[PDB]
Amino acid sequence: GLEPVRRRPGMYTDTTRPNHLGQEVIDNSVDEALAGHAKRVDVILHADQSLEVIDDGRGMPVDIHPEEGVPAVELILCRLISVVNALSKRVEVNVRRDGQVYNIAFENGEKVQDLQVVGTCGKRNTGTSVHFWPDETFFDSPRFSVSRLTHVLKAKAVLCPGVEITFKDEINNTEQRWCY
Ligand SMILES: CCNC(=O)Nc1nc2c(C(C)=O)cc(-c3cccnc3)cc2[nH]1
Repeated sequence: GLEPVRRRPGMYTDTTRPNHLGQEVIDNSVDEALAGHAKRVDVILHADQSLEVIDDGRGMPVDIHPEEGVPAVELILCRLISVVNALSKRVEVNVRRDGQVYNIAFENGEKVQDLQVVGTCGKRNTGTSVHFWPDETFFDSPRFSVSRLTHVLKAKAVLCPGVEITFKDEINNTEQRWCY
């Protein structure tokens, strides 16, 4: 369950700010890049202080695996990036795989929208988007530190030469691009 994360968030993340939540989502995108599948990772800091991370990798698995009765993506989000889900007022996950666009959404660590096919796309159009709204009640400050995000993303870009990383800050109206 995710209740224990909500009871003691500081046992699971840096509760100073939601930056570490951001890093966890970023790490998963970067992993797809390191695995050789993603060529671009975009991060967007929205005006409402929610963070959105998108990669053009293979897309999180949406199928139901033998043994499991629930879509892989749901397990990934709910089975203890599940910490991000636990500590967010809302999380929206969208996946492009197999020429279909899939959506699923959570609030307060609980699913509020079943995995649903909501569109179609090119066969080569693949990737994962995670957009989350941290619950301010778990953090000393709800504000993402922009400098900390930039240090992190510069660090990831150098770790993955050839992968493009972008950061769009819709609060301060800047965009940065790295590609080493
Ligand atoms: C915005 C965060 N990005 C992200 O989570 N990307 C991403 N995350 C994943 C994962 C998991 C487990 O998180 C698995 C596969 C994957 C692995 C094997 C075959 N097909 C897809 C692909 C992925 N791509």
